[PDB]
Amino acid sequence: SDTRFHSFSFYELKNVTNNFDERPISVGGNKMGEGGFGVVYKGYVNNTTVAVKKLAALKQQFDQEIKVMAKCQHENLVELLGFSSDGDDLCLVYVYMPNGSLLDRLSCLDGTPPLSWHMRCKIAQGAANGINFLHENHHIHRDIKSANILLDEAFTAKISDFGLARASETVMTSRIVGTTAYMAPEALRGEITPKSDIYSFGVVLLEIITGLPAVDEHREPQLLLDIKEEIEDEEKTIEDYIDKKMNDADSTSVEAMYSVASQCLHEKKNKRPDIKKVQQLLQEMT
Ligand SMILES: Cc1cc(-n2ccc(C(=O)Nc3cc4cn(CCC(C)(C)O)nc4cc3C(C)(C)O)n2)ccn1
Repeated sequence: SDTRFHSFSFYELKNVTNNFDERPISVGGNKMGEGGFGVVYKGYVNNTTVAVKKLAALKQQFDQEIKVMAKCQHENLVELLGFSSDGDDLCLVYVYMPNGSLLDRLSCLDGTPPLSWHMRCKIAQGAANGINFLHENHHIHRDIKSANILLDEAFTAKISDFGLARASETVMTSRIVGTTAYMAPEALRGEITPKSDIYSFGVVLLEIITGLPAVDEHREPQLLLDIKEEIEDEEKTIEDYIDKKMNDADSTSVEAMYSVASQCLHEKKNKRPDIKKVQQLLQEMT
């Protein structure tokens, strides 16, 4: 049923994932990808396709995701269905995302067609609506990135992986977490603020425009957020960076998304727009 969280037995989860088959799902196995603290497997429970995150050799990431995802339910957030604690290895069960991650769709992994500019604008809007819900409910995601934006059967953006998420009732931490290529200057120093999630969203918007990953060792610049400087110093234009795997992009809406991305990427946290302004600006763009 869709009305309750289901506690599953480890043996049911080991069975529906073909004994946690680590061969890619594209080869006949069950591995869909891997988060920070586990591997995500495709499963079949109640005739339904599900996603199973096996936190193998943790606990803190199990009880966090259960706590955060019991409070946060929105159409632009990934839905948790249940969990497993009995047998050896902790497991988290989710509603399966038929189109995988934004990262995989932007890189056309496994033969998928490139996302149109139209689809890209709707995904940006959906992802911002999910972030707004989290911020309205005093949650800081701390790992906003294209791998953590999932796509359902209608390409509706769903923020996922709330293992590093933080509450509130500004703050500093000794244990710095996140993805360096997406992290704000203050988040790298240890500050905990929702303004850091806005910075990270700015990198995601650049990935949507360009189709380029946030970091690439064989690229100049290595870090995607550095293209903001090349465009500001008139060495390059946004036009030079627009993903060539699209046929429907128009300069005006691309420049309007770039302006939002540029504002999000301000080095001074207080000069960045809040999520409500990001939503407003992405709505005016279409
Ligand atoms: C880490 C984490 C994940 C999650 N969560 C929750 C749901 C899902 C989910 O369903 N995820 C994926 C589905 C995929 C489908 N496909 C097939 C695509 C096709 C046929 C078009 O090629 N590929 C995929 C890849 C992924 C991955 C694993 C990458 O997100 N993940 C939650 C909490 N934390």
